[PDB]
Amino acid sequence: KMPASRYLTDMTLEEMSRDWFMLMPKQKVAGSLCIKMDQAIMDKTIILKANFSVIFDRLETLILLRAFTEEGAIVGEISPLPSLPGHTGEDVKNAIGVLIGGLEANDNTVRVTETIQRFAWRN
Amino acid sequence: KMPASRYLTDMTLEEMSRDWFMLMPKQKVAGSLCIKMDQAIMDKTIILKANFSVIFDRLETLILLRAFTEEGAIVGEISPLPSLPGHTGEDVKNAIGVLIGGLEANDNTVRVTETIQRFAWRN
Repeated sequence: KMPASRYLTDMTLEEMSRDWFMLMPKQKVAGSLCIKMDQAIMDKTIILKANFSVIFDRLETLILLRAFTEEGAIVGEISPLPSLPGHTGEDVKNAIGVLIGGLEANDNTVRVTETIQRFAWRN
Repeated sequence: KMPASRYLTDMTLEEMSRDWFMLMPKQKVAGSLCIKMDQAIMDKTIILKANFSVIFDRLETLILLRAFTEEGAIVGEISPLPSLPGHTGEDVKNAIGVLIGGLEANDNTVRVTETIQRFAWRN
């Protein structure tokens, strides 16, 4: 059987659609997720925001995660690769780890939105 | 004081961002909303989908509403005009009325998503 998914996001349409580039690229393909990070970004305050699929008041699938600075610049991204099989809850948690890890290594203050917290807390 | 807004949507990123055209335009500026409808669309099954801002598990502001056919074609839209002052709950309800009205006049079966239902029920 099949219910019919809705989407809950921390980001506005523009924040999600917006094209961005990295001065010093770094990409990892952990799980079935693509993790992008600009290694030229240092000593900034980053906020991890996300878009999740939601079935019965519960977050199910990660559609898109993006790292923003206080000024509003995209510095990182976690997104699923359509070609590969569906990502797991652990894959999402590990990806966020890799992104937070990498960003903090360049002396950045990384905080996450309650939506990512709730997702991670419940898997 | 002001709390941080999140967004709940029935539509996918593509469905929201997608550009669409009307062979027979009909546009109205009711409230602080722009109401678009293709009067060339007849004898089809329309489904009204939406994007609302959500604060404390309660829908607050309409971000975007779009009318889709069973095949997935955009036949109508309700969207706020940023230049004008914030739209009211009644403005949204009246707009949906105008859209459903106009679409049914061209012998169409118009059904709405539960998100629009909940919004309208509570204003």
